[PDB]
Amino acid sequence: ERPYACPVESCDRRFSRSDELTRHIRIHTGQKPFQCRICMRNFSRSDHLTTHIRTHTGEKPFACDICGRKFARSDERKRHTKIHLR
DNA sequence: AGCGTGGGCGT
DNA sequence: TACGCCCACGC
Ligand SMILES: [K+]
Ligand SMILES: [Zn+2]
Ligand SMILES: [Zn+2]
Ligand SMILES: [Zn+2]
Repeated sequence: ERPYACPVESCDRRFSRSDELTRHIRIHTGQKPFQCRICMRNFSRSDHLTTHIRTHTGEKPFACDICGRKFARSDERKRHTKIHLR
């Protein structure tokens, strides 16, 4: 089911999509292709660079349906919304 | 809370 | 392959 395997001796993880294996390899090579223009920190993934930049800009696109409180990431809002339960 | 970052996936 | 979502986990 998951043909693409990690060729690293220490690792044993396997994947179903080659591009996921290609991504995974960066853990071992330590490559971080995506750099924040603001603080020069490097990141392994472009999507994580995007949410990181919001720490600098204060951009918060995700608002709680119940109280309107805003968050930088969707999963932050998700974690928050549940507090309005009983 | 604030956020790094891998997992799985659709496109 | 890249891009960028949700999703989850970790501190
Ligand atoms: K291996
Ligand atoms: Zn590996
Ligand atoms: Zn930065
Ligand atoms: Zn709320």
